[PDB]
Amino acid sequence: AIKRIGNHITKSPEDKREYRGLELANGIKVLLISDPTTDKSSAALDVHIGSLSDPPNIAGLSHFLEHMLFLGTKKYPKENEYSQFLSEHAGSSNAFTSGEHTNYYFDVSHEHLEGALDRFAQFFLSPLFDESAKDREVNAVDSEHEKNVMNDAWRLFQLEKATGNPKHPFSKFGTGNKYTLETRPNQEGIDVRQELLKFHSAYYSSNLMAVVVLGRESLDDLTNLVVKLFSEVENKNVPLPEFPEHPFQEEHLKQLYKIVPIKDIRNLYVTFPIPDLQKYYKSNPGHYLGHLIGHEGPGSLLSELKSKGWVNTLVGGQKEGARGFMFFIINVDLTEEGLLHVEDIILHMFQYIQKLRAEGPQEWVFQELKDLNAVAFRFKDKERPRGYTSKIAGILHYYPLEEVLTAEYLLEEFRPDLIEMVLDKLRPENVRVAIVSKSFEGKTDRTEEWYGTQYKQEAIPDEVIKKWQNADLNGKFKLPTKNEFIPTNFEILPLEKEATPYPALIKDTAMSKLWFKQDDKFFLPKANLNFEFFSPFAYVDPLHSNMAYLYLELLKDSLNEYAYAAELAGLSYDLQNTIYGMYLSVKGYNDKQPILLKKIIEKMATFEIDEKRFEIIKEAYMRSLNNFRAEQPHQHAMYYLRLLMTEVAWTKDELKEALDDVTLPRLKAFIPQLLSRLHIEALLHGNITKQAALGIMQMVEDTLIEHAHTKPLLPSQLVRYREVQLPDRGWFVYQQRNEVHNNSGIEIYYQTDMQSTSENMFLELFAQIISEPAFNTLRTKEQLGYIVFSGPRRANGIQGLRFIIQSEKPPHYLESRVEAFLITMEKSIEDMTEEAFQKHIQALAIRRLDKPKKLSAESAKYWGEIISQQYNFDRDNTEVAYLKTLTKEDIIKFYKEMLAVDAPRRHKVSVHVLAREPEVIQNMTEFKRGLPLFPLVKPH
Amino acid sequence: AIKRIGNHITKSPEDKREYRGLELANGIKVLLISDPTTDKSSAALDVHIGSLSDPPNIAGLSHFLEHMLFLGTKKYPKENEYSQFLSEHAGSSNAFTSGEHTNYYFDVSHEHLEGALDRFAQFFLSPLFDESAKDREVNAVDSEHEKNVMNDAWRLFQLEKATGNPKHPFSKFGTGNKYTLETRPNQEGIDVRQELLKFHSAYYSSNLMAVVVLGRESLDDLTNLVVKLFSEVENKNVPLPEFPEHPFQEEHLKQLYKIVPIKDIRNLYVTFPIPDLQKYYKSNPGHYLGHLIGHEGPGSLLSELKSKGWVNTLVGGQKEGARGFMFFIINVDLTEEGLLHVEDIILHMFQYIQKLRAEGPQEWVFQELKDLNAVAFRFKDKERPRGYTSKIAGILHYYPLEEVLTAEYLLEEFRPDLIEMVLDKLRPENVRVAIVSKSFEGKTDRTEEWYGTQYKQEAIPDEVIKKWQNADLNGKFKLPTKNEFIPTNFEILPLEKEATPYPALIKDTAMSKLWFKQDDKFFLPKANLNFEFFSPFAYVDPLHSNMAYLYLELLKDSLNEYAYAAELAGLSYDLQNTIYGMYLSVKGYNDKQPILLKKIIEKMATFEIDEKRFEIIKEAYMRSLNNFRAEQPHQHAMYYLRLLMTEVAWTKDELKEALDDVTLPRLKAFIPQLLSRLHIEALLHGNITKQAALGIMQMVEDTLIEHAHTKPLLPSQLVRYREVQLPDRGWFVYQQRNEVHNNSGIEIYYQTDMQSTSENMFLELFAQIISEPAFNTLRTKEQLGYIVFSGPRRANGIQGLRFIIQSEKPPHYLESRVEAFLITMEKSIEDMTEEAFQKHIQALAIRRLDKPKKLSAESAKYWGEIISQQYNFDRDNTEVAYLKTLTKEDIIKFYKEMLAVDAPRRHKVSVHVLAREMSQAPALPQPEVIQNMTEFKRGLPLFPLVKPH
Repeated sequence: AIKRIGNHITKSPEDKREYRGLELANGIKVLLISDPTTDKSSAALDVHIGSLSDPPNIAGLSHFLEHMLFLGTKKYPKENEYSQFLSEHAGSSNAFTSGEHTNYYFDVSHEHLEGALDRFAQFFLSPLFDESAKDREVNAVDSEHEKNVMNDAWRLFQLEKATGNPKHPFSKFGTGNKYTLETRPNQEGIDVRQELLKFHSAYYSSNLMAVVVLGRESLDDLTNLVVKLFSEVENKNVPLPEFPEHPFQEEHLKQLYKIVPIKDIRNLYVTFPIPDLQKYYKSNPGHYLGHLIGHEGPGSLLSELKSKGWVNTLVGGQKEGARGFMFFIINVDLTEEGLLHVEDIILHMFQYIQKLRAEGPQEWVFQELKDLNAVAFRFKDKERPRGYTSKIAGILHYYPLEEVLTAEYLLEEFRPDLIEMVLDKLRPENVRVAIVSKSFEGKTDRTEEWYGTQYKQEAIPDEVIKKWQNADLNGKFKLPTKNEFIPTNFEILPLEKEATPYPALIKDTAMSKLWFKQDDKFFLPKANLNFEFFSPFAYVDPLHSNMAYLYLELLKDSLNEYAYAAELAGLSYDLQNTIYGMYLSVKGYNDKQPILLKKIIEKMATFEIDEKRFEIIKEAYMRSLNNFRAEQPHQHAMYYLRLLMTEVAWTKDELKEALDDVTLPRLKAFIPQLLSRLHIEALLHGNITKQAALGIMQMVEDTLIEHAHTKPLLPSQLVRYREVQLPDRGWFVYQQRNEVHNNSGIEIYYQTDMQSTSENMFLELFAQIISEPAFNTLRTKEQLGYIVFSGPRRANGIQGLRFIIQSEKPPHYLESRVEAFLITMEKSIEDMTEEAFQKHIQALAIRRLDKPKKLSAESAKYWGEIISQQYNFDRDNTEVAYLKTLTKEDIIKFYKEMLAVDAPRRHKVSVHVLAREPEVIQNMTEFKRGLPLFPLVKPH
Repeated sequence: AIKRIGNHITKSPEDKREYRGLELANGIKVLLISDPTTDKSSAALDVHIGSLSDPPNIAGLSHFLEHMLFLGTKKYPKENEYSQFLSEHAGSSNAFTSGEHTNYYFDVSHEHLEGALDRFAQFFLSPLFDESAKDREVNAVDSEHEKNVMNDAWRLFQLEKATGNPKHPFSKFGTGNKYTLETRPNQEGIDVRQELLKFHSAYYSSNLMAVVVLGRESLDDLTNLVVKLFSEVENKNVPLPEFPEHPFQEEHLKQLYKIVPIKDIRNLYVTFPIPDLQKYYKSNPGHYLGHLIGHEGPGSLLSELKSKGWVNTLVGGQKEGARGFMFFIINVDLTEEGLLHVEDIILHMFQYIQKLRAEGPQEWVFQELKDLNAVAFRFKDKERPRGYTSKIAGILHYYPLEEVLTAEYLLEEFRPDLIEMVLDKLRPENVRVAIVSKSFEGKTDRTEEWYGTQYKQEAIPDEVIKKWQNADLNGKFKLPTKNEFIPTNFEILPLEKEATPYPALIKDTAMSKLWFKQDDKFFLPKANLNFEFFSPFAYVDPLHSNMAYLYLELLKDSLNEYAYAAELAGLSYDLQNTIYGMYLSVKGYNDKQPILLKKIIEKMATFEIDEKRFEIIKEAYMRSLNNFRAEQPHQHAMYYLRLLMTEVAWTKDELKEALDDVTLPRLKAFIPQLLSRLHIEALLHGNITKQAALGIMQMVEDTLIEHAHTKPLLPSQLVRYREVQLPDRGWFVYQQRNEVHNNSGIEIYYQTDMQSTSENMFLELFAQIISEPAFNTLRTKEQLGYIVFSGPRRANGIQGLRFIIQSEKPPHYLESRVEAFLITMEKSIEDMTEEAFQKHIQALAIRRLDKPKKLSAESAKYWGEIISQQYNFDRDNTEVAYLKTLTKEDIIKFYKEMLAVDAPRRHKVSVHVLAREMSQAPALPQPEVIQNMTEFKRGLPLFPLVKPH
């Protein structure tokens, strides 16, 4: 069925990838991506037969088929063979299934597309779905359900799927566990495999593909190479799975629901099933809804609710649904005092609806957000070869081949009818209410079938109905104003005399230190900024750390309602604290980061306090403190890891106790004492000059001395924390008991050495050569537990080696199998040939040598050196040049004194994180009391 | 001329030392001390021939003779044989010279009374005065005057000696330099030695001796031992040198002086030459005057002068002088407004004089302070066998044999006529004025002859004079009230079933820590108490550490006016800041330590700040911060020593700079935040029980939580500062230039080890064995300088070895000389016999083993364990048990790897202190200069701290 129809494609002229769409006569839509500049080529295939076309008795038949359609052909019937061919050419494929799609996508090393096409063609001629791949892949799907046990959003999602019409095919179960996929059909004698063959043969083989290939080959060779190759798909005219009715048919409308959550949250969830705008993608009022409903601005609803203290956060907007119907969701966070006023919150919601009803549609919002679509559509930076092709193949089904790239970022018409229409869909007739609160006890009986969440209707009384009906009024509400942060500075400045691949010290004082580099590679109008604010007062107490948290948090939170317009313009930022000081990040365009950032410095320099806001944030961090008894035991192990291996550390227990005495006058007194004398360090990167960067820095510290009279710090009180020396041979351990999880954790740590050129290679190559056999033996073969991790630990200028495994075991028993794996790797050193060595050092080589893809990525790497103050900018080529000087026999010399069991320089320490039910380590103070301390690193 | 007369002596009934006085017919006053339980016996001899009876041409002739009397006897014509015979058996003699006395004293190890005294008797028969002793001792006297150049109190002393009557023998020069000892006689052809023999023969043999022997034999055997041994002195009846005149004979009276000092001080010195009250020792009005003049009480003068902020400190009272005359001095500190209002200060002085004239004498004060000296004389602890005997032999000359122990601490009568009489003597007629300020520039022309300070007469105009006489009025002056800190608690508590030889941890909290022992040995109603207050916020920065200083300082000054009677009653204390926190000490009787200490805790818990008191203390310590550019280079070197050999250290520059921002609201806001949360560790020792100690401690910490809502500290914030590891083979050095001094300093340091039982005896034995050869060759023979010090360094639980030398040398040349001595000691390893091993470790052994001599003494040792948290109570016997286990080859192995130059364990570091403009050495390793001490220590490891015993 070799059919092709195409022409010139509107291709958003920043990309150079020339495009062409065509449709094959067996229901295969073909979009051609030609990138002769890509390192890795990619391809994607979306079948519009989704998981709504599954049989009602067997869950995840399309899910298990798109898992199983890879493995087993008449060419290659072996179990991992297709995947082993993707292990040859470095490609990491994945595929998925939705209600209206079942989608495939894959990449490849450089040009080996054909090889995967040869592995791919006999999927349509003869899919096999054999015994063993099936019986392990069902364990993979059951593990997928097992890891989605504790994700409550899928529980509530399925709760939306099941509390509609349970007869409607929307109400089916998407993934399917062990029990539904293979326990119930074969006890009913239904072969899952014959269903697979039926499903693929009738449904998949017929029609509804949407293929797209990111190839490097040409426009034409891959074209008449794959067009010709797909006539094995034969049209049978299977109809498109659509729904002519929504499952919400007034049984669950004008209804309340009360949900008991697994996580300690407070939420209210409102859903509106709404008619189709799939034909109305052109004007697309749902984008207008997402702009207007979730705006946080002058006279907005969230501004008043923060001013009323009822709402912490919200999200709302259009949720897509079936071909016929669509959804409209509202998901808000709840405070304490929202509980008596829940209905009043809903009243304010109807007030905002009436505010939109009062002023009707708006046109300058439509044209302005259209222009924002224009700007963001042009200034698309790059594209991932994975995921992008799966997305545009997702919309290749619904959109013409020239409209796939102008997907939603261009708007033709203005539809005040549709906007008023969905406002007519926002009425008390149309409301669904789902309340998320922990307090629901003994009262929510009706339990979910698959996962088990529990709810109750408690239909709305008439007082609230009539209050919903009559009260369509205005309160605070105003329409929001135009943003002011729109840039015009898009002009790339050519590189000057500062022609460096690494940021140079353009300014150093005793107050500041300023490193700078322009965008050599990426050539973007944006710029990224990193800031170190050093302070003595940071980790003096639990109290001061609490004051750092609360201060920075409520501080950033204050001008956040103003910041919504800043993030609305495309300018992101970060405020962070450290044990050493404060961290500031500024990312975005060149426009008003001086103006706005100066306004930020002036804001946090001279700042005021609300009384009850202070109490809520106080309680909130108190909540996070009480929360700290309940998290995942690997986080618990990393907490002890970074606890013991620093110089001083305040525990979360005494942090929890210390909030009994944190008063507002004490903080408010501390702040100018804090700000009186401190150090600032800054990294600047992007489309600017050096002298303008000097003027911005001069602005910033001028502002600082102007408001709070910042003085520099003494280079004897410019300190870092060291790391604990051990007596070179001991293996010490202790235990900690978990409360929540029945699994036990454990972590083993190695004091190797500073980051020298030798030790980086030693540790990286030894870790990577024990990385994949650990995956093969320990997790795959030994099946100890799902959370098994190994690897490095770079801290305080000292390398380290760490291992994270949680399971329910005796910990010394678990250590015994760890040591068994250590002996296995120990002999596997001696089992290394030259070839294993060479392929591994090539693996390490490509692991190390990889260009950045973002200014923030390389700024994060450089900043990661700056926080260690090392500046060894060409450690990459130095260490790689060193890497070729290593042998296998070298690492025995690394193994024997440092790593072996008889090793005299073995620096080994373990920590047990026991389930819910050497020498011991009783006192961490007495631990550090008679141990030496490491020296620090000479900075390059 | 052996004459003896004695009986029972009033012996202050706590002592058991049996006594006997007698006077020999050759003019020798004899006091017999019989203590058969004393470890060391001693003896002392004072001669009333002083340095005022010297010939007018040679200064310090009796001084040079009493240095030279030691060297040379007809039995032993060798130079040091007396002194070396006291170097054999641990007897440490010394002698001194005064205008009216020349005094000799020695001691002996146990039994050497006859030995040393037989070496001492020959001195009367045959002193030799040979060439070499003469020519080295004149350099010793001139170097003694040269090191006494810069002592400003002797400069002002000699300025008092010279600005009086220049005809009176008070105007002579007491010590005598090289110039007067051997430059003026030989250019006049006068033999110094024939003067010595003339002086010794004519003056000494006659009379005026006052001998005393602390012996351990009996009252009678030692008596007819020494009375047989001393008849060799034969009387010649030289009359008693007395002066019928005072030296201030209206030439320099009612006169001013403006003195330029060597140190940056501000002082005013007022002197009243007054007639003799030595005949009035029975009633002794002068002690009552010194009590009244310098009293700090309600309506007192000092209360107002502090209240005016003009006087930082003062001292006044009677100064003793010659036999004929005596002095009365007033020495006060000066502030900024004190500089303009000196005359008003004099007005305040005459106002207090008018208060004394207004109310006249007082009797209840006389009876009260007399009873205080009665009790204080009644209850005495113990004595040093050296120095005490020289003192009572000083007054054995002037008092009968039963009054030498009731010397001045018992008073018969009240003499208001004497009080009024000296009150008539204290008038503007009798005023001498000496102003000390270094701000006197271009105005003080008349330079001192010997020392070189410069002064000006600046005769007072008549307006101030007439203002001095007429203005004798009273303002807000009151007599001070009766004390309440007088104890009747004198009852020795019998020891209970809780019988410990070491203080036990009787109370432990996360708030407190309490150690306690009762007085086993001393049986005194007194008690001594030591306290550390640990705090995190003390050493965070220079700023708040300065604020802790100023706080504790102005705090202690506040309740000082109250504390004056307590310390006057016998209740002493200490407040002191540390890098960690505050240090508290409570010492005295058992009477009111809860009451007074409770009032102290309430005082420093709830304390307020005055603005101008703050300004004065702020400026004063501000002057102390740039004062540190001016001290001695060895002290400067020890500053760098404690700078570098701690974990963190703030320099004087950044400490000086940190007072630029100290406002009173920042300070007073910080202090209760500072004092919000802290820990206490405490040693209590003396006449008390355990439960009452628990109640006192409970009272204190309860009071603390009552005032400032104190909660205990976290055991993760119980920290110490560590000590820096070296790279185990390196030797680094750097230099610092002293601005003022032309001398160079140096200090060399060795990181040995922690205090293990082996290393203590290693370092003690090696330290003692290098003491005498370094003293023999480097300071004595090579004549490097006066600053030649060595010894241990126990810090941060780490032992250490240090050498402190400040001399005028190139520092690497001085290093070369040091290393030459190190090679000399290296050779002296193999030169040690077994006998020089055993006698030396026995010397160390008796050096180590000793009972304490004060309840405070052992408290300082125990507290020195407590600050190191060690508590190894029997570390001494443990170290002795190791001390018996050592060989010669042990110290070779200690030498080779740790001490030698070919050593893989070299922890050697030196520090140069340069001069103002700054015999065989091998190839030393290259050091590195230390530009940034933080970046120096950046690649240095750190020591562990000690697991506490």
